[PDB]
Amino acid sequence: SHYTDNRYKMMECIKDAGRPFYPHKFKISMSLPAYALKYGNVENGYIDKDTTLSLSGRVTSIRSSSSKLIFYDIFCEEQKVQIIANIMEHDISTGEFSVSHSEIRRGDVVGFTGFPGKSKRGELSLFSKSVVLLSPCYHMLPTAISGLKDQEVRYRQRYLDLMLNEESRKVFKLRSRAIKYIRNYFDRLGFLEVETPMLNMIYGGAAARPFITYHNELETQLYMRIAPELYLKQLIVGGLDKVYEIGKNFRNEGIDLTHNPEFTAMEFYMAYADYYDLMDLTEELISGLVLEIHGSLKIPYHPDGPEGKCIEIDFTTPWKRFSFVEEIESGLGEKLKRPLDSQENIDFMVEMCEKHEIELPHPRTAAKLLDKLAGHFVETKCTNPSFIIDHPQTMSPLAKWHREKPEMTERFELFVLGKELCNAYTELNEPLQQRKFFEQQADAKASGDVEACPIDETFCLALEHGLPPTGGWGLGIDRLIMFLADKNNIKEVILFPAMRN
Amino acid sequence: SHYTDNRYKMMECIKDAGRPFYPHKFKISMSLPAYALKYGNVENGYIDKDTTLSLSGRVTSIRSSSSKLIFYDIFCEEQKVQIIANIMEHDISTGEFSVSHSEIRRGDVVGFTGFPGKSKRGELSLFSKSVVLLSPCYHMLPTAISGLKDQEVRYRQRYLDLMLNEESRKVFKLRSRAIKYIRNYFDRLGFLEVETPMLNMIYGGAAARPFITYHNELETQLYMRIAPELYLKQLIVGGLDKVYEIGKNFRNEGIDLTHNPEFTAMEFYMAYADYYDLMDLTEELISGLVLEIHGSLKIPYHPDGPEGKCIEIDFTTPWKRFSFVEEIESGLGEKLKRPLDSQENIDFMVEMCEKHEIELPHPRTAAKLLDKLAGHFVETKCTNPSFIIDHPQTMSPLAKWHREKPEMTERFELFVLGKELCNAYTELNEPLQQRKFFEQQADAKASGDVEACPIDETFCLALEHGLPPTGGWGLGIDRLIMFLADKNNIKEVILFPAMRN
Ligand SMILES: Nc1nc2c(c(C(F)(F)F)n1)C(=O)N(C[C@@H]1CCC[C@H](C(F)(F)F)C1)C2
Ligand SMILES: Nc1nc2c(c(C(F)(F)F)n1)C(=O)N(C[C@@H]1CCC[C@H](C(F)(F)F)C1)C2
Ligand SMILES: N[C@@H](CCCC[NH3+])C(=O)O
Ligand SMILES: N[C@@H](CCCC[NH3+])C(=O)O
Repeated sequence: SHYTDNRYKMMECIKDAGRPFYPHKFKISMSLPAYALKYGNVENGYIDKDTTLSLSGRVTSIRSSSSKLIFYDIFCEEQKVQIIANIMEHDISTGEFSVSHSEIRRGDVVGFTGFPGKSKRGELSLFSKSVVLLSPCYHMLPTAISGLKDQEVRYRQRYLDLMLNEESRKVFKLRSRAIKYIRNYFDRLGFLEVETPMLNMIYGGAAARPFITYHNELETQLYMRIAPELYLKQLIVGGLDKVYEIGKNFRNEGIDLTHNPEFTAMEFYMAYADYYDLMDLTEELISGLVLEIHGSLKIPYHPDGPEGKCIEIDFTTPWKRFSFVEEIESGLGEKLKRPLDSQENIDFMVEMCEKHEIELPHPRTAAKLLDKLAGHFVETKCTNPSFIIDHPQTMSPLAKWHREKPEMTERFELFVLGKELCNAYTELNEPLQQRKFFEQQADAKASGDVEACPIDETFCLALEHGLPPTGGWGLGIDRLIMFLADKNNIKEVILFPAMRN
Repeated sequence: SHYTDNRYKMMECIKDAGRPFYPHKFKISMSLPAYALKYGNVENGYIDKDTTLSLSGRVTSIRSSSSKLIFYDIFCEEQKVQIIANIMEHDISTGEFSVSHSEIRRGDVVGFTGFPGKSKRGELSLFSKSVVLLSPCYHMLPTAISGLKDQEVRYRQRYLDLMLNEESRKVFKLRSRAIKYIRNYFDRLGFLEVETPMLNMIYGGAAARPFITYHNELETQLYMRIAPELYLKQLIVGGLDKVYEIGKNFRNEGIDLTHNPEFTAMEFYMAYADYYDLMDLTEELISGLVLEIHGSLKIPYHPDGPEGKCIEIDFTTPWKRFSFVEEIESGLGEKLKRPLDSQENIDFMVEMCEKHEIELPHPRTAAKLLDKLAGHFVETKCTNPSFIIDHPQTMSPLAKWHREKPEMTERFELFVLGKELCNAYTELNEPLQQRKFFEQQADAKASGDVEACPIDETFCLALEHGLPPTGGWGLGIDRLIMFLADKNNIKEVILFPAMRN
């Protein structure tokens, strides 16, 4: 583009001519919001020539009325302000009027000095005496996001989106608000925030494939964490009683509308809680947050974008419970075979997958067959926030056995609109079984399950030091933001999401 | 150890005998702190047989004073409570007294039921009627950390440290407190907290060697971030005006008393600030925090451990400023040669390193020679919090040129006791020079500097959209905690630090 070359040329001319070239410091008198608060209610035509103010922003508009009168719009911190540059007021010590204003283009970051007030037409304005070019824009911008080559530019160059699109800026403000709310909830319960390692010698705590890396000086290979769970439980052994962590997990898997290779998770571990206690807590925390944000527990969601259909999601507590196996058996019209991890049941589940046209997993472990069936028959029933509960042990290697139900565990997942938000259980604290389930997992891994985790002997050793009865819990913050902010694409709620190259 | 085998054997016997085996849920009447608050001031010998309470904790002591009377200490949430188990009071429906208490060992997590009050000797106590084994400890514990095989166990098995050492628990409480204080500081200034990616296609923003990894589905190699700087500055282009991030950096380098391959950094970017503004902010923030924690700006530090010498560090503002080159030239007793990146000056600086017995760097870039000299002559003068300022451009590729001093930049580092805490500058916002400095860096990388960063074209493109005059800043949280908590080893302030294997 000729535009970019010419701008570099202009800037060189400016520098060689000793005119202001990327000034180090511009001292604003106040923010534009603070300016609008102070002068926004004056009478039309008001002007205070006894007050000289410095304002700065990005130029969004340039209109000349004549050779002697120029109108700018500047924008900063969510506030627009009009600048009215009259040659009569121009401070000649900063250069000839025409020269000073010839250096300014739309998109430029500029400073102005002058007198506060309002135009006769009633527009909040600064009656300028000078202009300074602080940081030029070397590209022709559109006036809105619809003027971009394509809408993927919004993600590859988020600065453009944030520049031009208020709706985008609002998502990240809301993200901050929601996380404050969540921290505060747990802070008031006497929780302690902790940081456990993102570099792991052994990955674990989730069904996910890891990123791999290497620490050269210590000549050891490492994994990025898929979850902090195995570390956090050790803190409960250590007696910290109530801990939470909020931070990135890394999952080496495909991207789509609800997946990004890194995302923000929260986990908490609470000693002496069980999964029943955690369901109540989840309801209180999430319903509270929804209410804080929306003023109501019934909120809009647009699955197919903002001009498509609108459904209502009802966060009124208590939420529906679906029992994992029973709901699968309702869909099937007959019972799964027992034991659930028997060859008999693996075969049966394969048969049922073919019959109901469900894509089979690989490998064909009982765990992954159960997961496919739950995805078809149960997750699809979860429009309003719903708990799927009482997952089989065979797919729940870190969850404590159900106190009433054989083969099951004290686990729940929270689904909203068929997407998983939370995953929680009464924590397994018996090390003999834990070692056994880790072995079954390593066996699955060797059989080609890329989401099965290796044995962690250090974790087993920690359990041998006595983990109190404990309840644990994780939440995908980003998917939560998708619901609160009404977005159907993860890329909307992460500043710099991953993209195909 | 026979002990571990026998405990597994006991637990099997318990299960086969139908006795309580890892109960799922134990409902406490109140916390131990709450128990101490309620019954701590009763008269000696008080007992309320009309109130039955459930308490739980980890057993820290077992004294059988006779065949009929056992004294336990349990500990939980920073509170010890004595249990007095009299055969006279035992609920026989839970088993024979001797049988019930034979299942309990030091280190066990246990529940007790009984009557609140105080012993005749005046010890806060529960007069128990039952005991439940909730989670046994299968290993013989010491009573304090000095009873561990070696003191590195504290780090390889942090649960033991946290179990046994109050001072350890205090560090991580203080860590949480300090980060709350810091977030609050910036929150009240109208900052927005953000998350930028830890998986990067191009690493940048610091002198550090990166971890390397690979995203299989997108068939692309990735770096873990060494700093969020290049992303964060794009948010200022986008107009967010004030942003901070608190989160892990990853640096693939050797470990020692002040280095860990991952650590917690905070960066913030404030539009319209310069490095002068940032020095004032740093003083206010850190002096405030010190005062909050210590009740004074003068605090103790033990560089050689708790039985060694003690220095006093004085955080009284304003802090000393040392000009980088001038202080080096004072130490040398002559001037560096100009330009600073000339072959003449490289040679000179090599000569001076040999003369003053300073370990040479590899490769021998001007930047790294300057660093070694600053390490010898300037960093060593920084006992009390001190700013080193006005670093050469050649070692400061993202810092804006000094407005007065040729070849220098508007940068500072904050040092306390010769260790770096902060690094900050008036941000370079001129894309022509930025591209040039990135080229010099890539050239250094190709010459074998593993801490030099490649060119980031996407960042250059962002600068071409106009970065406002901006001030940026980073802080090593963990090193700060070392000073606040008086620890001379990074491993003290990170829950699960890296270890040689
Ligand atoms: N690759 C990937 N994987 C997951 C998620 C994401 C993303 F970007 F959408 F945020 N990307 C997510 O939100 N997930 C829900 C899980 C539901 C249960 C709790 C966990 C937890 F604990 F990690 F937060 C997340 C998976
Ligand atoms: N490998 C490594 N490197 C650094 C640090 C650490 C550790 F473990 F101590 F935390 N380990 C640290 O604290 N560093 C100070 C820097 C001082 C200036 C600001 C930066 C920043 F940006 F990361 F905050 C940290 C380096
Ligand atoms: N680690 C789980 C969340 C916590 C489960 C309960 N301990 C996950 O990533 O899904
Ligand atoms: N990225 C720097 C901190 C910020 C420097 C100022 N932009 C570091 O890691 O030391």
